[PDB]
Amino acid sequence: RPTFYRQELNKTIWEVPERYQNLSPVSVCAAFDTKTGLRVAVKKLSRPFQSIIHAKRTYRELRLLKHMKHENVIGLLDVFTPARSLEEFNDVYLVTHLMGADLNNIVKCQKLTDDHVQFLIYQILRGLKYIHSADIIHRDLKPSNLAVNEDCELKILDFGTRWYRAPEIMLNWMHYNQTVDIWSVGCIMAELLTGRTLFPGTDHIDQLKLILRLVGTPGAELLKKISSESARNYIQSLTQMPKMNFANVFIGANPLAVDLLEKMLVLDSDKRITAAQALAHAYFAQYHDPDDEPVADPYDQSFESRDLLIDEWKSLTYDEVISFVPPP
Ligand SMILES: O=C(NCCO)c1ccc2c(c1)C(=O)c1ccc(Nc3cc(NC(=O)c4cccs4)c(F)cc3F)cc1CC2
Ligand SMILES: CCCCCCCCO[C@@H]1O[C@H](CO)[C@@H](O)[C@H](O)[C@H]1O
Ligand SMILES: CCCCCCCCO[C@@H]1O[C@H](CO)[C@@H](O)[C@H](O)[C@H]1O
Repeated sequence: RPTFYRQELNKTIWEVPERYQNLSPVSVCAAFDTKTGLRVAVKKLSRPFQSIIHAKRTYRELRLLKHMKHENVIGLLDVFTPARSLEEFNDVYLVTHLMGADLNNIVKCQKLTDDHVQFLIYQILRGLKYIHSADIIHRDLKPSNLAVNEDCELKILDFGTRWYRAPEIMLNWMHYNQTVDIWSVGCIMAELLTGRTLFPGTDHIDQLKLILRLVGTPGAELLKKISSESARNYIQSLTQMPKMNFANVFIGANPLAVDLLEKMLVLDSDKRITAAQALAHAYFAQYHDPDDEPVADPYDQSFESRDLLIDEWKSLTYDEVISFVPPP
């Protein structure tokens, strides 16, 4: 059992093992793991077991992180608690690789080279194939959720502000496809290529307005998957927007880029390219290796439909902390 030491950070006492030094806020903190020589990120959970909803989300997060073992997905390096028993088990800390920046801090409103864009988006997609294969969707993919290196190695965070969001999430559709994350990728890719936000809506309705201007009004196939006739009649009522030509916004882009984007930013989520399909697109020829794009082991999400007592969630979480084996 390690020896801990306490300290004030983010307006609260953090008790962590000796090995982790130089905690600096980023609630998350950067640190240096002196035992393994890694810069790491330490997340202290916000009141993990005050309520049943808190306790389940604590458990969800730990279950997800213990499962993910992929180079482009944030994985778990340690999980600890200063408590010596379940009885006094009240705090949870999760440790991961510290990447250093996010895709915002990187791009910095500048335009990236096409090669650089390929490598970044390929990594995103490679990571999404993995997580999608475990039947997990991100739901909120965006630049500040993509942690990146000085070397540009990328890892996705917080899987399972409204600029990268699929139009159906925004409209409370409720039966999401994994291609909601593909919409977000399209938004990210286009921003990397031009230096600007593709859809910088001022609010909810302006966002949907800017989308429709680019992608045009919903088609006939799409309309017949919409139940509400009032929703339908409002739509067919609007000015009839043709889909825009993807060249005009992306002038001088690799035409393979424009092709992939056309396949990603399709209103109809059923008609969007999937992560695995996108990896095999020609835009990625220089990075694509079909035998190094792995899928996940199947992930038991049977706890999601359970309604249990707070002490049950808290105990399940305690068990997973106690069974944790650091990776190699
Ligand atoms: O080094 C940095 N700042 C120093 C000041 O310049 C820095 C700046 C930005 C970023 C990181 C590091 C960085 O590497 C980083 C690392 C982890 C992180 N979030 C984070 C997220 C999670 N959990 C999750 O992502 C998931 C929960 C559920 C499924 S995934 C976690 F368990 C621990 C974490 F630390 C956010 C970030 C944010 C991006
Ligand atoms: C003005 C914006 C119109 C948005 C139309 C988005 C259509 C989203 O696509 C819909 O996604 C649903 C699940 O999310 C699927 O069940 C539907 O089959 C699919 O058509
Ligand atoms: C800017 C106004 C756009 C409104 C479009 C709303 C239509 C989405 O309505 C969605 O239709 C689905 C399939 O019929 C239903 O299952 C969902 O409950 C509903 O959210």
